[PDB]
Amino acid sequence: PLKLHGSVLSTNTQRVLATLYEKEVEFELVNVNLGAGEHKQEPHISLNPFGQVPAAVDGDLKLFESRAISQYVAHQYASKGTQLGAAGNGYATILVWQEVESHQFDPSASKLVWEQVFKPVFGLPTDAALVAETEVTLGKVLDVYEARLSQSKYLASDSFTLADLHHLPNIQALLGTPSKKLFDSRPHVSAWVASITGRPAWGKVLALLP
Amino acid sequence: PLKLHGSVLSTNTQRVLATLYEKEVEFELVNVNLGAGEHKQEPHISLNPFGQVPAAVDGDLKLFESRAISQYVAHQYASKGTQLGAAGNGYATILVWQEVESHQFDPSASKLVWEQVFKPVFGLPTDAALVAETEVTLGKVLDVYEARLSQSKYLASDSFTLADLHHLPNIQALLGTPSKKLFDSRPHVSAWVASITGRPAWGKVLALLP
Ligand SMILES: N[C@@H](CCC(=O)N[C@@H](CS)C(=O)NCC(=O)O)C(=O)O
Ligand SMILES: N[C@@H](CCC(=O)N[C@@H](CS)C(=O)NCC(=O)O)C(=O)O
Ligand SMILES: [Mg+2]
Ligand SMILES: [Mg+2]
Repeated sequence: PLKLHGSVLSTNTQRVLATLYEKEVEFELVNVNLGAGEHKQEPHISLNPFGQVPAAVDGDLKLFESRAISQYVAHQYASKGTQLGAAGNGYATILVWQEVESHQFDPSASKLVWEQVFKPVFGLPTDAALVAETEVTLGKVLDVYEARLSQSKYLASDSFTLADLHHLPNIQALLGTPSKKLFDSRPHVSAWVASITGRPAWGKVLALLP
Repeated sequence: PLKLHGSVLSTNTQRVLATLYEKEVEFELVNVNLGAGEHKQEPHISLNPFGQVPAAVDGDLKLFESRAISQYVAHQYASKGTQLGAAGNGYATILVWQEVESHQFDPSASKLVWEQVFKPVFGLPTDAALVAETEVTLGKVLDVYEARLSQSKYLASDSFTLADLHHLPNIQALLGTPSKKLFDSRPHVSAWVASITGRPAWGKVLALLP
């Protein structure tokens, strides 16, 4: 089986878990104790040299960066499970919205999740000033999404693709925060969020969040 | 021909130009006047709804995000020009180092380029403190690169790939700044920078910069 080295409470690990479940790929989770700094020790730093989770080993291949592992699973196991790709030249528009997720959505979203979800469990107060200004940026991104999702059922096409999937971990995390209002207030975004978070493969990830 | 809507002074536009020249794809530049704010006007905001450059139109396909356009060009025109992919499972490691470029390198490299190259052009001041701090961050990234490039001639394989190519615009821009020392002091990184910036396709990009 594919071996996924990370943590169930890591959003970036969650991203890969989602793909693995969509693609029905056999795998085992190898736990990395983040509090203990294992992600900064050996062997984990031999699998991800930046000292981050997740990494993965599949046969003779070792991989890191969640979106790379995700895309690798979706290609390598394409014939199994959910079809996360598109026909013909549709792949190009999946690339576009994958890169929107990486470069437009994620910087703001991740920061919001750090400030509101992770920092509190470590006893650190949320930087509300940073949250406010970061929500401005994210609202502007989601206004673009609201327009897109008025024309297309999902971001890259009228079907669920990896472009949508890569959004799941931070969108889920934000639903548990006052940033949920950014999603609720945009009616196509809201329904799209309901659609992606309601998927069975994502429910399997959520099962793993105590 | 492919229409590339952007500016040669834009690093993200340069990233696409590099792939277009490597792949020997006929294209025409459609200049977008950033100083006049055309990237925030129609029709450009119908091509890139985030009001950024570049965007591209290839026949009936419209695309934005430089790395999406770039990877589209490399796949769609794979048989032409330089081979930017790898055989077998090698694609997976290309994805890894593409994502490293997007998530590990680009944030601090882009910030250094903004502070030292773009602000001076404008009427904004170079924040020396933030430059120092951000050089610490980039230096640590490039320490990982040095280790990688000690084992592999290029980042994803022993051959030039899109993972390398996507670094060109910000690396070139930093060579014209004192951040050049971060590359000069790391010998495998230095030779790799020499190897990629010395390519004919990159020279064709630089030829467009007055
Ligand atoms: N861009 C990477 C980021 C991975 C990442 O930041 N993971 C977090 C856990 S969610 C981590 O390991 N943080 C520890 C650190 O940065 O030192 C990916 O997508 O895999
Ligand atoms: N992630 C995007 C970034 C594009 C980008 O930021 N372009 C700059 C010029 S290099 C821009 O258009 N700036 C105007 C703005 O952000 O308002 C890409 O790779 O294409
Ligand atoms: Mg509607
Ligand atoms: Mg050596």
